[PDB]
Amino acid sequence: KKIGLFYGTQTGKTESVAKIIRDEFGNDVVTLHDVSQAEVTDLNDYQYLIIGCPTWNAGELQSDWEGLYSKLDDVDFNGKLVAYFGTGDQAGYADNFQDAIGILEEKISQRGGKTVGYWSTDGYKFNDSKALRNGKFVGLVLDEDNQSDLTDDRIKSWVAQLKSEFGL
Ligand SMILES: Cc1cc2nc3c(=O)[nH]c(=O)nc-3n(C[C@H](O)[C@H](O)[C@H](O)COP(=O)(O)O)c2cc1C
Repeated sequence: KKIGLFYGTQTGKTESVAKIIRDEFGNDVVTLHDVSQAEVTDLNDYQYLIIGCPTWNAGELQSDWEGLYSKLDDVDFNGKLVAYFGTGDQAGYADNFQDAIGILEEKISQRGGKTVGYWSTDGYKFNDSKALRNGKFVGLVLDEDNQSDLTDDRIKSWVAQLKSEFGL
C-alpha cells in the first residue's frame, strides 16, 4: 500500500492507536508492520512512512524499535516523507516524555527522511522531551495513561494534516 506504518509496542497501546490511525486514513492506504517482525529493508517498500513508538524505561526506545534502530544506518530515506507518533506518560515520565520519537526522527532525518506532521505542544504538561523541536513536537504525541479521552480527536486532526502534507 501507499503508506507503511511501522510500530513497536510493549503493552499494546501504540498498536491500538496504530489501528485507529490506519482506519482514519482508510484501510486501503496504510499497511501496518509490527517492528518485532520487520526487517529494516521493509522500509524500502514505501515512499511515505509513519513511525510509531512509545518511550520506555525513562527515555529508551521500545525494545523492538531498539533492535531496528541499530540497522537504520543501512537504509537510505532520501526521497521519503516520514511522520512520527508515540504514546507516553507525561505525568510519570515528565523529564523523558515521548523521547523515543525524537530519537527515531533524529536518526531517520540524518539518513535522509523528511519529517512531516509536526504537532503543537498545547494541552500537554511535561518538563522535557527529545521530541521537542522549538515549541512543536516532531510528531503526534498521545497519552493513553492520562489523556485517553483526547486521543480520538487528536488522531483525526493529525491524519487530516498528514493527508495534506503527504500530498495524497
Ligand atoms: C516502566 C515504564 C517506563 C516508562 N517510561 C516512559 C518514558 O520515559 N517516557 C514516556 O513518555 N512514557 C513512559 N512510559 C509510558 C509508556 O510509554 C506508555 O504507557 C505507553 O502508552 C506504552 O505504550 P505501549 O503499550 O505501546 O508499549 C513508561 C511506562 C512504564 C510502565
